[PDB]
Amino acid sequence: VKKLINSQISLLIGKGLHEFDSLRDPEVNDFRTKMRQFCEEAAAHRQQLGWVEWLQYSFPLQLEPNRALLVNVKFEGSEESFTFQVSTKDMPLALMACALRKKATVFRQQPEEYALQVNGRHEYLYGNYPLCHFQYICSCLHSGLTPHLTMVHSSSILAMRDEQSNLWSLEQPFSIELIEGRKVNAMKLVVQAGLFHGNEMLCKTVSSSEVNVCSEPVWKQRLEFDISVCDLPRMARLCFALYAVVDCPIAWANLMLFDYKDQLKTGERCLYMWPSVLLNPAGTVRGNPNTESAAALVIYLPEVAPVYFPALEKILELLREILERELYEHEKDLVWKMRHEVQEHFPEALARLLLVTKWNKHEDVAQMLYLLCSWPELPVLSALELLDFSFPDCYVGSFAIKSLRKLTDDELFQYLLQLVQVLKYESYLDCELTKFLLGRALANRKIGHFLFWHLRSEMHVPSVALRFGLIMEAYCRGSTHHMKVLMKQGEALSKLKALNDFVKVSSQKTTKPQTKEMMHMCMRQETYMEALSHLQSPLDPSTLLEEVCVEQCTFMDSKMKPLWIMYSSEEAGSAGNVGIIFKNGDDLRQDMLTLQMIQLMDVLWKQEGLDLRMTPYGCLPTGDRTGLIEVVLHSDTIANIQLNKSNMAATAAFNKDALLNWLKSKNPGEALDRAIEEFTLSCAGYCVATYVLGIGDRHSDNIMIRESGQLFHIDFGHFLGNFRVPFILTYDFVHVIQQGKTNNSEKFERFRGYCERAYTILRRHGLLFLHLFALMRAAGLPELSCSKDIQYLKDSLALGKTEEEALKHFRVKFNEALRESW
Ligand SMILES: COC1=C/C(=N\c2nc3ccccc3nc2NS(=O)(=O)c2ccc(F)cc2)CC(OC)=C1
Repeated sequence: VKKLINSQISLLIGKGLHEFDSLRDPEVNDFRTKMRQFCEEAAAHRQQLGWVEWLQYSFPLQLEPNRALLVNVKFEGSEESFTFQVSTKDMPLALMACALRKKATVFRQQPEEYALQVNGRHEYLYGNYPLCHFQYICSCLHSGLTPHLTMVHSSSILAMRDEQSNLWSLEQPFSIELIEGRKVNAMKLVVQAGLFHGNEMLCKTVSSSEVNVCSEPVWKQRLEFDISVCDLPRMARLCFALYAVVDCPIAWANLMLFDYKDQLKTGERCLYMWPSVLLNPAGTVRGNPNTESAAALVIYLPEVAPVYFPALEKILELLREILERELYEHEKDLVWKMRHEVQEHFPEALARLLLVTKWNKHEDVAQMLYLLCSWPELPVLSALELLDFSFPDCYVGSFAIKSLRKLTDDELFQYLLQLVQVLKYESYLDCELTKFLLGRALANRKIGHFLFWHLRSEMHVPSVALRFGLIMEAYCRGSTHHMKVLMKQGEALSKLKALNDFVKVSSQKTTKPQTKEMMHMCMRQETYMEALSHLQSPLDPSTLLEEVCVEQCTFMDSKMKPLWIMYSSEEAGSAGNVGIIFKNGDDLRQDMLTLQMIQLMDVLWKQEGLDLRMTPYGCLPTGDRTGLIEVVLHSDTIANIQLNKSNMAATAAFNKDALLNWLKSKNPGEALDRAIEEFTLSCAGYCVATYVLGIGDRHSDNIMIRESGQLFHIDFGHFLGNFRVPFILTYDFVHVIQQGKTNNSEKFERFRGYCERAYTILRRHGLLFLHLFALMRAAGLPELSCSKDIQYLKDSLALGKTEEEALKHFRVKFNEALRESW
């Protein structure tokens, strides 16, 4: 059985576990055994949770960031069901009491024994919360729908739980011998090498002497650094770049000077180099796995006597306000001098102090750490800053995780993407961030779900395959059942890929009707009906994808011919009618990021009582240029609606009227006002989000409207100004906001206020976006490469200005956009 599980893990994670063994690598081996044990413990803990606690693990609550309503309720084993009138303010427990009193009378005769499942979803309603605090009840009110719930007894939830079981001494200056190489180029070669702690150089960057492009080159050269060996900080990083000149970059390579056991390295190393875009401190500290093709530098770390980094026990032994809100050498001096007073009275300025400390002076680092040990825990916002690559010190990292542990699961979920990217910055395999993410992922199945996908979607990237592979393994060891659930997802994805490859070939040889029919026959094969049906959605583990409706599946006409897959579920009723789009050929990372930031905006807006009626739909890369999009049904593109076809409801005298005619036909009589309001609010949200994020190439083909009137965006190929984007007001949106009237400053100006509120709220959290994007610089998203991309956010949010000036500035941009409206 152990063999079976091992083989399933290899299939799931996209790397055979034998590849870990073949490395004959102590660190890998220690991570696997340590992490296996940690994960296994978490599962044992889990197998004995109370039933409500188990629910908490498996179906975490979906909550929003008097008035009456109708609800339908039924019990697990029977078809019979009752419709109740309840108040949005009622607890689930009250509703459950009605359900039982109804059962008792019909069936001729304890609420706390039950949870309420949402029909045909992995979603539950429990806790002391009024019904409308639950996302699902709230959603039902806006969409108009009746909530349909099922009474699930504790012995049934427990039956589910059961089925799911498993030193200071050395004053001589640091130096290395550069022996030889083996590589390809056109001219002379030079090796440049610098020592880094994060971004900062610990001293100047020394060079080789020009040697001809010959060989297989040979140097055998001491390179002596302008720094003492005793001063090398724990996280010292030695970086190499090899290039050509008579500037032509060839390759780069980095390593930590101390191994994972705190021991300084000696003697000879062979460094398999990574091909170039000279010095790359933020690049990984593990060699290029393609040893056959990779250029290889061989160096020699000289024996300085085994020597270890001193224990913390040995470390611990060894106008200020006016600036503190980039700083000159003297200003830096006042900060270091007043470090205790910073700890005592400004513990939130920890990062500014950490940047000013001299990381190339062992004494100063001792004192800095000493303060860090007694430092009070910081708010999450501050912790998110300390995870930036500027803070490579693992006591700082340890501190930041410590300050992060107080994240809620919802918060942790909100930032999961960024924390995963920060994994790429880590100097070693076993680290606090890994243990933290794995622990929280095993304590919450939703977190586990997305941690897995964020990792799985990057397995094709050699610089991260080993790390990400090992983490997924560890997870699997901690949840066997969930491993099987994920395989099912991976089997579905694998089928879609073959199906999509067919569609691409077929679409070049035949007419769309014929390709569609052939897609359908292919889908109707047993292997395909089996693989594509009865899974959890990778977009949302609480969405069940039951029976694929082949007849409604199809594909779109865009280059990659993405697949449109429809699903249905008897047990979920209408709500189990859901769509996913499969796309293979495009990078979805950028779209995922943009959608997460828009969803964050919506969370922040709603926290100040502003609901802009946003559509935060799923988008999830799953593999190499592969991922999924959640279909928002009952929507169409502006372009399609503006085709202004005859013989339809929406037929207008003037094209400017098409959009509003369409809304009218989907919203008869009195419902039109609300649709127009829905459209106005969402328009404001998306105009602000696109403006702040620098999303250009917005046009009628990538903007969609729902039948409710809500407006949303698809296909973000470009953000942060990369193809300074103006604020955008389109005439046809303006026409709709103005209820079809030429002049309507009452409606238009309400709209302006929506934008202004939405924008001013985001500025108050500007720092949160800045820290989040800072962390994403680790993703290697092509439009999120350097500082000038972050600057785009500094400028769009005008964080330098007071709220008076920023609102003045925003007002001009807005007015400028209105003038551009014809
Ligand atoms: C999110 O909900 C929907 C998405 C839909 N399509 C697409 N969503 C995307 C979201 C993010 C990134 C790319 C998306 N592409 C969608 N469709 S598409 O690939 O055919 C397309 C690509 C480029 C375009 F300008 C327009 C559509 C369609 C739809 O109903 C028709 C609902």
